[PDB]
Amino acid sequence: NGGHIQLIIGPMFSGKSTELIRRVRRYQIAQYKCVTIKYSNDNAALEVTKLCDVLEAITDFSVIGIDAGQFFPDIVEFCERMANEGKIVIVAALDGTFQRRPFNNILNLIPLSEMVVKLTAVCMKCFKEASFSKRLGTETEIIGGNDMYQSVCRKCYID
Amino acid sequence: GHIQLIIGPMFSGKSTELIRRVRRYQIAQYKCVTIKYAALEVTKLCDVLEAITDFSVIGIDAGQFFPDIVEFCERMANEGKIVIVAALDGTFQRRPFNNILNLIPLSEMVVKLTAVCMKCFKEASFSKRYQSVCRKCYID
Amino acid sequence: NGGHIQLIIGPMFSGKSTELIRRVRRYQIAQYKCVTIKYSAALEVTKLCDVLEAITDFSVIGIDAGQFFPDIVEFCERMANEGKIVIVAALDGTFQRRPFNNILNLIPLSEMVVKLTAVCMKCFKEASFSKRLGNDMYQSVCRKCYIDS
Amino acid sequence: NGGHIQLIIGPMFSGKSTELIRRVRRYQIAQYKCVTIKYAALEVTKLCDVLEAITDFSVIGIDAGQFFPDIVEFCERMANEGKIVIVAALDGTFQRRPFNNILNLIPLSEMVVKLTAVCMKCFKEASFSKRLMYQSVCRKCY
Ligand SMILES: Cc1cn([C@H]2C[C@H](O)[C@@H](COP(=O)(O)OP(=O)(O)OP(=O)(O)O)O2)c(=O)[nH]c1=O
Ligand SMILES: [Zn+2]
Ligand SMILES: [Zn+2]
Ligand SMILES: [Zn+2]
Ligand SMILES: [Zn+2]
Repeated sequence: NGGHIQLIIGPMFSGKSTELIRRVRRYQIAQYKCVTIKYSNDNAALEVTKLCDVLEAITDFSVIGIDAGQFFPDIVEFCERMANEGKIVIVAALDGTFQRRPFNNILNLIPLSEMVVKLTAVCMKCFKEASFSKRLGTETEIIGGNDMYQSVCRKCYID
Repeated sequence: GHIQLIIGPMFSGKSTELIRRVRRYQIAQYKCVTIKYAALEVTKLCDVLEAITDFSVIGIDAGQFFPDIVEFCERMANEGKIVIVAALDGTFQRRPFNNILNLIPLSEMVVKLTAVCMKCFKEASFSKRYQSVCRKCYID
Repeated sequence: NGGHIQLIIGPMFSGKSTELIRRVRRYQIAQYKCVTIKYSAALEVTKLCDVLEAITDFSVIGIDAGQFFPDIVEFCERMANEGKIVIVAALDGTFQRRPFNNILNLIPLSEMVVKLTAVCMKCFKEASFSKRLGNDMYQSVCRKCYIDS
Repeated sequence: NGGHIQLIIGPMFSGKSTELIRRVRRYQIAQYKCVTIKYAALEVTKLCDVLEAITDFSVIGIDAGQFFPDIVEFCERMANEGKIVIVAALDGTFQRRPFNNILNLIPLSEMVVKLTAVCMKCFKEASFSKRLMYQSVCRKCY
């Protein structure tokens, strides 16, 4: 009785969500019962805030794709339960916040995942490989596109 | 410039990976353009030399259909342009193609993606006339 | 600053150390100043903050079994901020599949992260976890074989 | 008829051989009967002669496979006998010209990966090989 967990991290603008739908479409086109979840009020996928709300619903599905997984506090127990019930869990999440500090409870999922990959963005200042996200406003994050965030490399993140 | 090459059987996601790699540059204020058999529909790649002269990022989908794929991609990468190609590596008989192999010794990055077998639900790496299958299901 | 951090994780018997010396030999064969560190040819230390002064003249730093070094985090960042390339091969999870928090705190700071797989020693499929019973007391297993034992 | 083929290409000094023995060590440490071939390990020039010998092995690793003329027939025949075949070969010559049958093996391979070296001129990403000894270079330096 075994599933697995695929983990996709990376900075903003690196394409995590698109890679998520590629892996999901791989199974869905092979007649898998696929469902996708994303975090509501972000800016065919379900929009929820707590994963404990959909624990009962997706019992009949074999493929679970989750976008913006760092926002779900119960992401780890959820993925472990589904992976132990024979379901394939694919997660696209941020590894670090704007302060390059760990995001919520998303790292505790790596000792439980079968595959972990980090994608790269393009730096919007020195047009090199970006691996960090940097907010442009004055708050201390807040969700947004590129108007307030930019994907940068190591040298451009510190001034 | 350089050449990124993405191969794999049908239903493996080559086109989606193509647009991901292209969108990475496009979001960084690159002048990006895409070609299929911003968007272009052509039959011969030697015909589009004039159009994309002002572009730095070139994406090509279903590159095996272009007979001059090998000369075109190099004759674009040697002018500082980034070329990202999503193409099939093998025909229905898992036989070599006319002139898509000759592009790999010139590419800087080459990756082969996998599909899901539509018969035995395992890893798929071949195409059969359509269904994507593995080795056991291809020669059952 | 000018450097970066490459992170190689995976269970035991997945080949992390071999991949480490491959990535280093790529730079070393290009006349880079490389140095390698291991836990107590490569230096053998217990605290990484002792060799901060020593390896100042090196551009490539490879570390094996990074989970054992408590100061792994503040080390790699400092080295990466001095223009140095830092390559780490460490375990992601213990035998209880619990995090090596010192290692996990390095991922939001790393430029590259990859997880390698081993081969299951019970049902011979892909393995991503380590279990206790040297090799005669550890085994690389998959999810199904980790719980059913 | 239930095996597969893993393919490793790249220029010189990219680490293809080290990756080869890493992938083989993965299986060998899991009590697989592994054997390695170069131009327990055998050293031969034609692969079609050792078909009978390695019948009891499930994992076959080949290095510098471009030098074996019968690499394709061998890898297909061996993969169709439940054996895992891992090949590490050069993708391009010193003239950036295609290889004899290494490419004709890609439509038959289950996994294909290309590794990169470090440029020995501008210390950037290298993907090509050049002659003087030998050096791994990028596009601009070639
Ligand atoms: C950097 C950062 C972002 N956010 C927010 C902003 C983002 O919209 C959201 C998650 O962003 P993502 O959806 O991961 O970024 P993206 O979808 O635009 O990039 P891609 O699809 O290519 O992977 O989280 C925070 O809440 N805190 C932070 O520190
Ligand atoms: Zn930058
Ligand atoms: Zn099949
Ligand atoms: Zn097992
Ligand atoms: Zn160079």
